[PDB]
Amino acid sequence: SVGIVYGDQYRQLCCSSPKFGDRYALVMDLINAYKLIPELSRVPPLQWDSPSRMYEAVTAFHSTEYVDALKKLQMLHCEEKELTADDELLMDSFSLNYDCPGFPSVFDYSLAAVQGSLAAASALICRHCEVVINWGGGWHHAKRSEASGFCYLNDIVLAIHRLVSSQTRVLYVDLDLHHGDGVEEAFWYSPRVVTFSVHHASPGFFPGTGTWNLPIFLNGAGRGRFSAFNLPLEEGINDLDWSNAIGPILDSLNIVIQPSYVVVQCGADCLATDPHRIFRLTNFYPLSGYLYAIKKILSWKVPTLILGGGGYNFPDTARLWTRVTALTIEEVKGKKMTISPEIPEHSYFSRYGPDFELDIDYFPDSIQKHHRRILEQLRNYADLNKLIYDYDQVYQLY
Amino acid sequence: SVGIVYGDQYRQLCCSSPKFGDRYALVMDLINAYKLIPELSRVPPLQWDSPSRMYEAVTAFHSTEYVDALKKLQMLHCELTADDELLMDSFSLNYDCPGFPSVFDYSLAAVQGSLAAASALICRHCEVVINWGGGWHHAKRSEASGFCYLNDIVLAIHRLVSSTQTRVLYVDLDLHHGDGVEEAFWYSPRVVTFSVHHASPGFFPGTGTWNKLPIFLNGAGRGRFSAFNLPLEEGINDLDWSNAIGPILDSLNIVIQPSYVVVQCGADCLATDPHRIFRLTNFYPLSGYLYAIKKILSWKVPTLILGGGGYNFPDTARLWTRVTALTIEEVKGKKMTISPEIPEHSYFSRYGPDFELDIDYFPHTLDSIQKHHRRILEQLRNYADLNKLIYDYDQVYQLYNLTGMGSLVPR
Amino acid sequence: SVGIVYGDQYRQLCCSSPKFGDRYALVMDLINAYKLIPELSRVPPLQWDSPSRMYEAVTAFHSTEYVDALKKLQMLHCEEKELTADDELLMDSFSLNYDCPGFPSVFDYSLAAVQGSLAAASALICRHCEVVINWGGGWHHAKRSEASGFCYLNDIVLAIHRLVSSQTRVLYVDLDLHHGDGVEEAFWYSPRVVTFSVHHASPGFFPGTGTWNLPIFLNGAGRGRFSAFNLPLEEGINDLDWSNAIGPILDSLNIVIQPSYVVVQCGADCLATDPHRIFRLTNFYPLSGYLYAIKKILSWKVPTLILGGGGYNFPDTARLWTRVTALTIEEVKGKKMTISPEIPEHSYFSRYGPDFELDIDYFPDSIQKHHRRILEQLRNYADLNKLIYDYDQVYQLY
Amino acid sequence: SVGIVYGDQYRQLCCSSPKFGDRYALVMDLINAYKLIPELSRVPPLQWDSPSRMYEAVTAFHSTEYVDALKKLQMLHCEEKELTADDELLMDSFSLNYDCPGFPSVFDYSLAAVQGSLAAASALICRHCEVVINWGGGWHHAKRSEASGFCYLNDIVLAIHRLVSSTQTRVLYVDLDLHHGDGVEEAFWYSPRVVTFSVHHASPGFFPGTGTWNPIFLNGAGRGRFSAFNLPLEEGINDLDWSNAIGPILDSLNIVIQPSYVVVQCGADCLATDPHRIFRLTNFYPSLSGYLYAIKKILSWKVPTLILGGGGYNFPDTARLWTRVTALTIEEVKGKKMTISPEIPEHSYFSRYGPDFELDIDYFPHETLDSIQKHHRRILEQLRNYADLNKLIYDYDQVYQLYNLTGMGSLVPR
Ligand SMILES: COc1ccc(C(=O)NO)cc1NC(=O)c1ccccc1
Ligand SMILES: COc1ccc(C(=O)NO)cc1NC(=O)c1ccccc1
Ligand SMILES: COc1ccc(C(=O)NO)cc1NC(=O)c1ccccc1
Ligand SMILES: COc1ccc(C(=O)NO)cc1NC(=O)c1ccccc1
Ligand SMILES: [K+]
Ligand SMILES: [K+]
Ligand SMILES: [K+]
Ligand SMILES: [K+]
Ligand SMILES: [K+]
Ligand SMILES: [K+]
Ligand SMILES: [K+]
Ligand SMILES: [K+]
Ligand SMILES: [Zn+2]
Ligand SMILES: [Zn+2]
Ligand SMILES: [Zn+2]
Ligand SMILES: [Zn+2]
Repeated sequence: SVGIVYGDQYRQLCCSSPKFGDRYALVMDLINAYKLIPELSRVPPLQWDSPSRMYEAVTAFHSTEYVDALKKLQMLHCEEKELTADDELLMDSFSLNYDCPGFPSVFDYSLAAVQGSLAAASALICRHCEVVINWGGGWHHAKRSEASGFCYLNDIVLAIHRLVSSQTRVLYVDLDLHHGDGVEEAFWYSPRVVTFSVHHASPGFFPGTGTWNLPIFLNGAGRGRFSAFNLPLEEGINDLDWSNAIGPILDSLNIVIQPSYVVVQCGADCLATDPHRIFRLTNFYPLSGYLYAIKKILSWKVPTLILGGGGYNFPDTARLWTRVTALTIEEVKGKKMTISPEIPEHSYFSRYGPDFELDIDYFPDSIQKHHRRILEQLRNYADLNKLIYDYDQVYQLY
Repeated sequence: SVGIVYGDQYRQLCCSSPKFGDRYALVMDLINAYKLIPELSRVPPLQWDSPSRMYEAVTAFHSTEYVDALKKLQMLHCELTADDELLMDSFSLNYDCPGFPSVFDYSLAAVQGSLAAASALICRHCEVVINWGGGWHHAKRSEASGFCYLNDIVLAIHRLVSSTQTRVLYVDLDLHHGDGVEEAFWYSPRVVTFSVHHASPGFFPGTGTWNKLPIFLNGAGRGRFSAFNLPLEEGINDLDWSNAIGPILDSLNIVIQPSYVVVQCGADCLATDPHRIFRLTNFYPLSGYLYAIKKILSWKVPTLILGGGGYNFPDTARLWTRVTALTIEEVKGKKMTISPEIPEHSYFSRYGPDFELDIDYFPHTLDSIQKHHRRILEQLRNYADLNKLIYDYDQVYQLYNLTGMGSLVPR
Repeated sequence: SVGIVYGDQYRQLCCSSPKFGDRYALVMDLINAYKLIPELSRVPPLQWDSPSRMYEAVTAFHSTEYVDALKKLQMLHCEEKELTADDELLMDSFSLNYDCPGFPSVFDYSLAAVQGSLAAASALICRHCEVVINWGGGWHHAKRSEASGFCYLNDIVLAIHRLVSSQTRVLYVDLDLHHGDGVEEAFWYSPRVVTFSVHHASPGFFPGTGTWNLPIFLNGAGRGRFSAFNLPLEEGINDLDWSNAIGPILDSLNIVIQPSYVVVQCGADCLATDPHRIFRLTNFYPLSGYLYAIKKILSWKVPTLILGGGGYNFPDTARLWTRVTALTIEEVKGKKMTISPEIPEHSYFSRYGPDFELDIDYFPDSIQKHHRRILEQLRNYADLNKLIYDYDQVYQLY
Repeated sequence: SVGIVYGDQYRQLCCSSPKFGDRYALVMDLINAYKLIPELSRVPPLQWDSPSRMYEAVTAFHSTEYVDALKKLQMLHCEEKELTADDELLMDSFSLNYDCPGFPSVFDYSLAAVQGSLAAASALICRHCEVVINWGGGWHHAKRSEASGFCYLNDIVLAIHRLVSSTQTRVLYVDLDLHHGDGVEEAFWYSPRVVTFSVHHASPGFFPGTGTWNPIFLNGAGRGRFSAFNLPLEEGINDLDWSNAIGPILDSLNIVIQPSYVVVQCGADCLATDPHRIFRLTNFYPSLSGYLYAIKKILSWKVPTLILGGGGYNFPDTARLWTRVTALTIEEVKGKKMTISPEIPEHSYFSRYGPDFELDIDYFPHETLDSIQKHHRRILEQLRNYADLNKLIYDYDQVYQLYNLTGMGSLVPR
């Protein structure tokens, strides 16, 4: 069974934000326009018995003063009156400002993705599904008491915390263009959650982390030392180079960690057509670096949560995540999925102009240093955690 | 004549679900142990002449395919493939609404009871009819929800409104938003839904609250202004709850002038419910429940009274037993005195450690909801305009002015 | 066994306040000058496993933001510098000002009285002691989030709450000159704690409550209706009139409520020599209204908490509470306690001049309308709480 | 020679109280299962030639009436004999109640710790041992005439008193326990030749209340003025900040005081996993255990030392800490590498180290204004005052050199 999170109120909440507009509705309507929904198990988003239960779930990672502040932020933006100077000061102290502005449903919007990614984790845990997809989630920048990168609540941290609490190890794979700093930070002292983010990094580029700090590469503290992995890449990298850079790392993490679950953040802003215009990945399925990585992770047969994230060209994000969705269905059920190269007619058909194809409209040694560095960190992690593994099989992956 | 729905097979079926266990048995036996059953006309559950007439009753609201799936789920649990699992999930026959050996017979029994209750009002055998086995307001046309599989309320309202200018007033006192009843009659002016409930972010089911400034949706098309909602913050006690909906209930009866009232009376607003959200009681010198039930019965409009939520089963029995005795008192004009000590009967031991009828609870300018009164009353004036009904400002004003709140009433 | 709370640190902490200076030391050393401590079982004040444990005990009644504010008030008065405007506002919002000022030990001072009255409740409960005395406690004005009348923490509410969660009914008797509002308020909705205060009341006199409010007497709410009792008396009242005014009320409450514990606030500011100069009660034992009432309450043979309270002529409060101690020793153990009419030599002897006597230095129908009102309230309480009581056996006490 | 206090009867008696159960047996069996017992010279607990010599040893510190009452409480609890009302009053007069109840073996239990720590003190005096460990000892709360905090007789005070009157002689007492070592501090409050230093949690309502502001720090009186040192810390401290908190205070105390003996109370309730849940220390040994760091530093001074136990109420984790301390003592003193396997060895109490059966405690250490630099300064000014009063060399330059390693030389008074 492959699961997918949605519901009518959930789609409305995921579409109420000023920054991601209707992206979620394009994504699920293209998945549905391609008749994928009957192949998928609808996973409904989690609801709670009371305010206290919701609070106890969210403050599993977030500080209640921050949860209080984010709820107050919604109240203030549902009135017509300006914030007081005191309330601006309060919001600033949580970075609820600038890139994380308030808006009338910011708290419900932010919490939907928590409700979605918690239900996805539960569906994996009771073994109802082997993979669950949540395209409303994947907000990896949110920190304990701080908004960041338009992430107000870290739904991934919460879902990961719910899987690891059911030895139970989790491997977190972050394919987003940006460094998954909030997730990496939450589990910085924890060795049961190995995080690996591949991203672009360059001076002044958001969020700033995931790279050299001679400067050193930090990678965990305490019992968690060597448990945060990072591959930063320069601009222009295409599908094949990105694939080759990430593939051996993915395979060696699986061999050595033997994760009980895999959580994948699939931010679509690496696409060549994302307005960031940093990377050159595609959604091509002859090969898309995204599809290479999902298929590799799915070949491990570990229960897996696939999450969204960045993606600012909304129709191409829809084009990526549709292919990811059918690829999961193929790989898990074993059932050939035949996708028309033409976009089908549906509500949002006119957004996929002017060509209406499913392919996106794009025509196409420092990594070896990073590879030796990471393999050494993996040996160190295996050492520190009394984990038995063949150095030669793993060293053979490169 | 006050009617009540029971039967032997009825009670075995109401007692057969994993979620609600023997709760219906406790309720009916507490009512029996207080010697109320001789005051009440037994209303027998509806049965049909064929699977085909049954299927026809149930699909007057529910899709044929959701009903087939509910049937298949039950036969399945009496003996699943990847396609079965996908089909069940396609109807939300999972998680909060799981299958179990009698899941279909259990959901159908509430339809039998509530529909039979409806007919006893229509043919005037009963002024009021009670069904503590029914009240399942979350169930959708093609979707199970919140342990609601078939929506007996929608089906009974539908029978009431199809009998021979008939308007039904639907009053939902349950802790949760009656989304299922509200969504079924959303485009219909002759069924007015009113729900008082808790709403807050992440609280089931998420509707019946606010949705430029946010707004209340309240019906569409010919149903504009006919879906009313009063969402309240946690902590409310009997008096503020009673003050909250009392005037709204009289104002709705004055303007709509319904030919029937249907009341879902789920008990999860009790201070002692495991939800621990509202702080209502079953006290009777006052219980916001009894206060509202007594106000509704004072209109002398034929009335269906339905169960619902309530997850402390002894306390739910304590409340519905009192409600039953109140209804006998209000309709027959006949004093029903109920001993504070729970009588000898086979479930006496469930009423511990006190073994008394009042629930074991100790009740102890900002939080008003006067802008809600003002909005709701403006909704009711629109509803009257769209539907060409008399809107009697004087009577409604005089109502709210008893409280000092005439100014909230629009002309 | 009769128990008394003291300890060397406890004594230092009860004596660090600006309002009551060394009273507690005058009290315990006069008890000691009279060879009374060997007859008494020392009940040490309670201490906690951790900050969290202390916080849980104190917020059984007090709000944690209030406890936070009181602790902050101590730290602030252990710094040389002035409070900020923001800190003044904060303290004001808990009435930590005016009559309840900060001082270097205000939190430790307030908390000690709680530690002692909680150790006393516990020695009653485990039955180590039939009666326990804490002259360090009895701060009946402190509310959930508000200091009042130099009371910052309500030790009595907390000791009482510990008694009723050990069916259990507590009778609380408040002999202080002032209305015990905070204790009456804390149990305003509880029928298991019946509070009875007798006090002066007149317009402008602190705290204002405990009297007509044709105004009515409030007496509880909810299931607590009729469970708060009050007898306000005109100024000038003497031992005999006071004794006769309360004596029938006390015997009635006992007969009808049948308390599991009795908690007695015994504030000494009804004394003729108290600077309030309102009542004319003495410590005379030929008869002191205090001694009469204590001895009546003790003849009931219910486990009893005896607490201090007001008392602003320190040597005379010491004179009263010494006699109270000896009476308790005598009434519980059965052995006569010969107390010399002269103050024995000790550390503080010079404070009892210029005559150094144990007797304090003093030469000595509205109540029938109050009695008939209270008797009816008692009947309303009994009827509300399905209690059996011979109406006429009670009515005869008057 | 590293000595350790043990014996069959000693073990039976240290395992006979209600509060500390079989904790001593788990400690000694864990040290035995890691094969450490052959590295160690067993120090037999002291026995006396008569009841009177026992009684005079114990009343070197404790009053005759308190000891007599301790004897009677034990006699009382050995019959069906419920107490007379006067029995009850006598016991309460000594706090032989609540936190220090009677039980059938309360006097033997209490005396056993004195027997171990005195024997250990004799072995340092006659130079048979450079270091001696007693994990049955370290009952720092006991007063002259008062039991306290489940301490009934103060073996620490009695041990220090034997050392300090052996044939100028100064003892440094170092109290790492979660709680203020109030009883050792009171005993020597008027005595310059035994300098007490306690690190601990203090907060309002926390046992036992002393060792903090009073706003000034009291520090001893008359001749003992400035000889009682205290460093109270807020909850939540980890191994590194605690190590950095006391490290330089300890090196400076050793530089100035020049003690002939060090006595270390090493109670384990600062461990992250202690039910007190106040400090966050560990027993880790690669990120280094505050405990091991301080024990390693005290042994580097090469001064004859007594290592005592104390608090510690997670019994498996206490054994994990003390077993690692024992191996490090052997390593520092004998020069002999002690490698301790991360898997708990097979032995009778293996089943108490579940569900991991590892030697590292099951804890995960996670994470300007919390520093305590004013305490360092207050403490160093106190230490200069002690040196003047007592006419000792205050070597400013060495202490400065010491704090300047941290970048904190400016904290050192001239
Ligand atoms: C501060 O800006 C960001 C912060 C975080 C993310 C992100 O997707 N993180 O995963 C993306 C952005 N980028 C953007 O918000 C952006 C949107 C449209 C065009 C260009 C850029
Ligand atoms: C999805 O969960 C629900 C869904 C619907 C209702 C309900 O009664 N609606 O009227 C109640 C619940 N509540 C519960 O299932 C619940 C049961 C026991 C304790 C706490 C909560
Ligand atoms: C606001 O003032 C008070 C508040 C409370 C009490 C009291 O004793 N309560 O029990 C007493 C007072 N009275 C006084 O504090 C006072 C002190 C010296 C002379 C005269 C009066
Ligand atoms: C009065 O209580 C004590 C008194 C003294 C000490 C102590 O270890 N002193 O060193 C410890 C305690 N603490 C405890 O007895 C305690 C035991 C288990 C859980 C929580 C607390
Ligand atoms: K990334
Ligand atoms: K990690
Ligand atoms: K409702
Ligand atoms: K409607
Ligand atoms: K009083
Ligand atoms: K009361
Ligand atoms: K210590
Ligand atoms: K000293
Ligand atoms: Zn991104
Ligand atoms: Zn409900
Ligand atoms: Zn007073
Ligand atoms: Zn300790």
